[PDB]
Amino acid sequence: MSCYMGKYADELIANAAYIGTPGKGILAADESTGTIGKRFDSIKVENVESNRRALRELLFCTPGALDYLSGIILFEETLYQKTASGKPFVDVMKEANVLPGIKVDKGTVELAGTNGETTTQGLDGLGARCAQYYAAGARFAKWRAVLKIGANEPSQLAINENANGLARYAIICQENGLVPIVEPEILVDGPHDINKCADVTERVLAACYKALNDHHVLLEGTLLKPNMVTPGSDAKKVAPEVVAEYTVRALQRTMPPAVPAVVFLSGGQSEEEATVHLNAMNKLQGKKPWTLTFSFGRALQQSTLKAWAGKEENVQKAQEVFLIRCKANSEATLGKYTG
Amino acid sequence: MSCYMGKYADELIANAAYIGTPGKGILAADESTGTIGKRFDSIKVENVESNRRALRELLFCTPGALDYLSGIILFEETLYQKTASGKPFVDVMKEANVLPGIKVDKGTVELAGTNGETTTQGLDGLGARCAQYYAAGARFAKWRAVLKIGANEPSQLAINENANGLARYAIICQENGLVPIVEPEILVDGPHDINKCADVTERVLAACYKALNDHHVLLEGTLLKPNMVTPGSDAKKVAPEVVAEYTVRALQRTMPPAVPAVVFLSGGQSEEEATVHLNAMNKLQGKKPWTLTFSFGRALQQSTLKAWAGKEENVQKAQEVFLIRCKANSEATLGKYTG
Amino acid sequence: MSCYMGKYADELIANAAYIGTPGKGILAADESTGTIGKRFDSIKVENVESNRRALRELLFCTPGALDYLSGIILFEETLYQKTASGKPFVDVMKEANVLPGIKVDKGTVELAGTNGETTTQGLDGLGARCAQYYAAGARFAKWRAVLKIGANEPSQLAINENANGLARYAIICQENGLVPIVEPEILVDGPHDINKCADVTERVLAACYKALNDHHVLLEGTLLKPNMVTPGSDAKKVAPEVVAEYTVRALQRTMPPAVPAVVFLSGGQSEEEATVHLNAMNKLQGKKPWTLTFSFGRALQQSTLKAWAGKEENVQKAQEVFLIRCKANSEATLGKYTGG
Amino acid sequence: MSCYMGKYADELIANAAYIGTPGKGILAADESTGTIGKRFDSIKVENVESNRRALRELLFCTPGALDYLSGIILFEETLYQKTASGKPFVDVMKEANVLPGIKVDKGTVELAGTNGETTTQGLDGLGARCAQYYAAGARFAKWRAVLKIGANEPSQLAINENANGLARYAIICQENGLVPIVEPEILVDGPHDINKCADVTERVLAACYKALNDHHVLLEGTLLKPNMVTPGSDAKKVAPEVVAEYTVRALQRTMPPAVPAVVFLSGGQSEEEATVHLNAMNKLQGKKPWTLTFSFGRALQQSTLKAWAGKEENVQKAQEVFLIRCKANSEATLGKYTG
Repeated sequence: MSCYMGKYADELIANAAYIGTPGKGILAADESTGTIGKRFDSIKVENVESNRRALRELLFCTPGALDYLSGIILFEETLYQKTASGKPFVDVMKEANVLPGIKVDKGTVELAGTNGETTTQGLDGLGARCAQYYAAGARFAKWRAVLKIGANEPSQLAINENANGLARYAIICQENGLVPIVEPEILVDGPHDINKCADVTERVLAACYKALNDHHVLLEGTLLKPNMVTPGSDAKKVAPEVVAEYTVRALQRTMPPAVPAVVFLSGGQSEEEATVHLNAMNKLQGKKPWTLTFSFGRALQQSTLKAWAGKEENVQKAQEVFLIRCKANSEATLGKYTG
Repeated sequence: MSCYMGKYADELIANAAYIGTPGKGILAADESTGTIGKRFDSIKVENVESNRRALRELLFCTPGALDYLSGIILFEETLYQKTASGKPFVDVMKEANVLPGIKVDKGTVELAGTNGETTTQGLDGLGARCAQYYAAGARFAKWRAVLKIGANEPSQLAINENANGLARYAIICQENGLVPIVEPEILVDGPHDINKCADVTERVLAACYKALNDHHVLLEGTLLKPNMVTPGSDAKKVAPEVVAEYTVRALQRTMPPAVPAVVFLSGGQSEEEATVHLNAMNKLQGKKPWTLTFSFGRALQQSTLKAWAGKEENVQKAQEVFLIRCKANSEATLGKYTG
Repeated sequence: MSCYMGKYADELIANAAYIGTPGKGILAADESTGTIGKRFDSIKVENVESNRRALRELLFCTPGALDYLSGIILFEETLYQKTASGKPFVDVMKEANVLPGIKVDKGTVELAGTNGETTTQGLDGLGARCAQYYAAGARFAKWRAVLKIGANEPSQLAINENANGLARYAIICQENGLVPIVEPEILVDGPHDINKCADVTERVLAACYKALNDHHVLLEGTLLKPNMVTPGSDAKKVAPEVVAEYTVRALQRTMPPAVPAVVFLSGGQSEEEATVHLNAMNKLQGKKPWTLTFSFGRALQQSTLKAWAGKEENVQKAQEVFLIRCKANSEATLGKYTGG
Repeated sequence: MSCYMGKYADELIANAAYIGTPGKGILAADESTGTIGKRFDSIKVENVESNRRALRELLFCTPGALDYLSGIILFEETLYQKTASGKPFVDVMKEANVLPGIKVDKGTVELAGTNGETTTQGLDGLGARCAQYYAAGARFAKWRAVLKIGANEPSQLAINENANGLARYAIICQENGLVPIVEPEILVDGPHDINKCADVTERVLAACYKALNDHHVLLEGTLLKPNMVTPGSDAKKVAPEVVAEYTVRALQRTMPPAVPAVVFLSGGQSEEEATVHLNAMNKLQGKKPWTLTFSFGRALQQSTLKAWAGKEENVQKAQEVFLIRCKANSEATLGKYTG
């Protein structure tokens, strides 16, 4: 009943540690075919593989953006793709000491007997898939569990299924050489206030680290990708300083210091809100024995996508916009962002 | 948080009870292609679809055998197969008021960090597969969890994973019209005695019904397929009467009376050992608020297969052999078998 | 990781089963000083030990009443008390093949951080106290856990604390020779309907039998004292047959057949309501691998206490009233009560 | 389902932090009559109230020793006792900014069905007692759960009973104004090696902090009193540096940074071994977001009792002996002890 000490142990610890290099974060480019569909429909562009490969090439080969990124999450298609000039995307990455990552979950399905709660699909054959993704150069993975806040939600059943789902996924990843990003996402939907989301977050995160210990996960080779602690979509916002204090407090109360880094998700926050919130947290005095950095998708890309508008002429101005967003957030991980 | 109250509730209840009509039990003819290949390799028979179809038609079309059977468990291939004369196998059964059943699990994989313990795969896409199997005429399902007895085994982790795996499976079945057979098999391997197996069985069965309650399963539309309580592989055997008492007691201590029937598994027991034990239990004096019947594979087929030897000439004698085992076990469900 | 196989195993099984003898039930006469002080003030009777002893002798010595009782639950004071002529109360019972029982919990206290939910106190020194009551002639015990039905109640914390409290209590009884009555009472307070109390009852019973298994309790030497499944205090009542079918269904889905008997609590039901409900349950078609009998307190004694009014002259007709209620409930356990 | 938000919250937080002031630790002088009778039996001293009151005044009134102490754990008798000159012991402490603490558990009893495992008594009336101790000047509490390491131990039953006992005790303390010290002691008894104690310690600590979250405890107003991670009593010892690394690793993997301090128990370790280990841990490279300090009984007192031998003439040389142990351990918490 020891935690994972298998052949990948040292590498899992090293690579997890690297993801938490201060000043670096994670680019989430692991959108589905469906999700990038609406990302392309806002820029009035058709969802063809050529246009997806183009956007990925556009991001990954922005001059200098890979100074600010420790890892990039890929959809499986992209893991095997190349630049226009025939260079594998993973080779571009390995040369800039960026780690490639892969989404391995299979989305959500409703839990029988609940009021719209979800469990997450994917454990079937997960070990075989993970060994194949490592052979292709991936070094960390991502799995997304979803929980909702309501009258009786999250239910006890919801919390156990997602916590033990995540722990089961994490230990299979580690056995096949991938650092598992543990993502317990609590949706902002609803009229609750920041205190109710503080409690739900704390209960859920405590449920997850118990499960990880129950399943013998080596915490020093893991990462955590949590929501920030915020009021509901339908409640009045609060100052960014308040969000920071509630969020770092939930983390202090639940997350073992052995876990090297938190890589926040932004939800539906504006590009600036996310960067501001992340800065305010690294400015707080208090115990923070883990890196507080980003894993942004929409929150890094949306302005770049608009400047590009699917045109080749616009590559130059979109890449500068993306390079600025990478510097802003890298400064936010250091407490040095100023608006 | 009530238990399943959906559209299939009444049919699940009637079909579950019907499986327990006295004098009838279940034929497990649900070996996979891999599995049936090593049965065929023992009688030097080719493992091609035409031989698999012939074996199953020989069984299902034994004159009179379906008087003694309430259900038959099929592999997905066989569910869609026909008699030589063009009759779908499900039509053969439905005409003899036999319920067709379908195996829905995808085998076992080792649990990371344990000493050779297993979890069972299959939940990914299970609901769709079940809805498809219902339309093809199946009315109950089977999922097999495996637990072993050792120094520190079954572990607490193994017990929760297999018990919540069964409950997660059971409720998905009920939403799609299949009566779930809950099968927690404790392997006989080892030098332990009958009391160590009595303890482990009681612990495991208690874990499973607690899980089923947590997941809101409708117990009146379910069934149980437990091991009998027996000494280990490597220990001296005990009289069939002792096996009977320990087994009925374990059930008395754990299984709610709302569950209509038990369909015992035979493990590696001889054809006769299985029948004797099943008879000894139905003769035992004591509270038995559930039918004690069979769900046998090897213990109905092994001699029929050896007699057939894959030839069309041997069909008639092999069918006589098969009908003998179906009558004997039907008597054992009534306490009227006499050797 | 065997269930209880200690020296008292055979006796616990014999005595647990005996409680479920058909036609017999349990008189709950285990009111505290405080509690009996609050029915004594309703009949204008001073609450001093000699009046408590007089009431208990009136009950226990009703001619013929112990034909209908397999056990009687006592408060600790009464365990050591005697009839006026000097015969110990336990000896009165032992002569009538009645088993004396003892309340062993120390009441409820609020659960920190919940919304008015409770746990039950009593585990400290329980083993010694039970060993002492056994030598004093007790053969079964009683411990009461309480749960409420509200917006978010019963909570997961409440369910876990009361279920494991009951289980830890149960195994201590068995080690010291007492048959444990497991009583998880779900209060009727509130506007919920009968379906909401079916769900909570099924959830709570499943929790208790899992906890009981975790703690290695010998189920054949235990008993269950559950609420009947009913609509809420503030909701419309339904026909007694409905209460019966819902209640017997909840049990079917959760209570193992090894437990020999159910000894229902009446809560705030009228004396008649309790007997009607208990009769309707034993008439039902269905699987019932356990005795469905009573453990009634207020529901056996309310009219007897009024008839007495604390007077020596009224003892005769008070004992006649109590024998009628013992007869009615004894019929109800057989499906043969016919009104009145 | 918020954690403790009552009137005592700010005070509980301030004092728990105070317990971890650098350079200070806790003197455990909470021996019972029975226990101190076994210390006195060795130095041939009569076990009567005036000799107990004398030993405690000898400790609490050593010139300079309260510079090295943030708190002192008392037996109930001593909470109400006075100096020879009539000054309450609580007043002596309050004047030197030392916090009085009180033991609130009622010892252990065996758990039925285990092989000599224990649960801990004390919850009955705990709230009333804790409120009386507060008005008497106590500000933190102590409860000792015990776990042993064997073939099948610690058991799942043992771990749940002791983890929930501590959490149940923890929240009652906070409601009545006492900082709860959570003490899950894993006994050193046996031939196990240091890795088996690392595994058992990690499992146990994980259960307690989940139990603590279940019961809504305010972690920032608690303390932890864990065993150090060591081989078993009956096994060959390892270097003090090794004990340090295994011990700090066990905590990093389980203890949330919201808890302000660790107050180590010494077990049966010699006075010098305890000080060496504690110094070695504060020298270690690594994340330590919590004070690593002491809560020592025998390991501060044993040589002082021997010098005293229960005589009034010997007070001066014994107090010198006690002051040396208080400075070594005070230096050990700061990495400065040098022999």
